[PDB]
Amino acid sequence: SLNITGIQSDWKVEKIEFAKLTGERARSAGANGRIGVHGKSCTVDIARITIDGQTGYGSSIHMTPEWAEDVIGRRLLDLFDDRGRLREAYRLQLEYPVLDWLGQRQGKPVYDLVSGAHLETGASLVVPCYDTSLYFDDLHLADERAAVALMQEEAMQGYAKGQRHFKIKVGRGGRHMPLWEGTKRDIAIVRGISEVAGPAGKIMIDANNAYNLNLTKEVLAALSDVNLYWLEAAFHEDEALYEDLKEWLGQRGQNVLIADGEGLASPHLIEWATRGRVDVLQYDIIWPGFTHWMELGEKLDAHGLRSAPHCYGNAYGIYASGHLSAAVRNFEFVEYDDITIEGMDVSGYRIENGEIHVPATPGFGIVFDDELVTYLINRSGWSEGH
Ligand SMILES: [Mg+2]
Repeated sequence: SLNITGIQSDWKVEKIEFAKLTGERARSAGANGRIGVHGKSCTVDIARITIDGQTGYGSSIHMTPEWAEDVIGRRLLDLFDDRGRLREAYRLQLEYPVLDWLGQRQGKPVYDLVSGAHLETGASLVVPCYDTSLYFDDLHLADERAAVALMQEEAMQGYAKGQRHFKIKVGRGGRHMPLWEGTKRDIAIVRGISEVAGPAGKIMIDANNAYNLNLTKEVLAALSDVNLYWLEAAFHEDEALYEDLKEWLGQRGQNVLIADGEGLASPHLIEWATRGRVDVLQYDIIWPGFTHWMELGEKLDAHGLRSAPHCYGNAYGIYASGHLSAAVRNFEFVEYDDITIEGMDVSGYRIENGEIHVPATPGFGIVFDDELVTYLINRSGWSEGH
């Protein structure tokens, strides 16, 4: 985990500032199984923390000025418990700015701070990613073949920018199209993208809970000849239904992993996973967060389970996920959305051959525009301390 031996006890939180950054994704995202068009506009809530005269930047949620006021003057060491873990009370609000800060101060990327590695460092961090942007962008098209063509073109847009693996939204028949037609269209689209991605491209499908078990089996059977890497959120997680699905997949010799964990998850999901009903856990990279994921990842690794942190709606989480991978053995993929946030320079990262290359620069390797953030803090955000 985190090594905090070189943190001096005199280093205190001097200032906390907050602002909302805005940008856009490269291509507008349509509906998914459960809700309507997501659009192009993106935001990231950011805090800038100052400790011992140095700044760190990162995602911050659930923080008010009044909360922050109470943290000004506290010693950085006191934010950690006896184990070198950031205390629960500070995680959502400050883990990212604090981790970035530690990286800036020590001149190390976060991945080196959290790997717990013993062997000499220096090797570049290269992490598998997948293109998560394949929404229901075809709904304005009545013709199934036209729809497949459009979705193939979207996959090819990602492919030209280095993407090799793709997560395809399915569930069109749950809400937005008639049940049977939408399910037929899901299948055709998945086939179409498979053809684009080729033999080494991993394909995932995400129903946003719009299926039931029999719809799921109908789709999986139809896609027998297609290699599917995982099935995500087929329906709200249920141990009995997944036990059934797993047995069914086994009898068929169909190798598809079951992935779940986003949103308001069952409190028993991990238990179900340890019993073999779910293979890949997808708690979000912002909530419950990075520190939580370090601990969770250790537990999942211990059970031979896989980690694939959810990230959507927050560009910052992409880069966080990349660093988290160094602390988790069975880390699957960074969930990638192509986003440009104003004031948030992520050019140190690049995508090539289905992997994100994480830079070895300090902290999270993201360079914020200090002056723009200051403007946003003052206009619409807030500041505590000095
Ligand atoms: Mg779920």
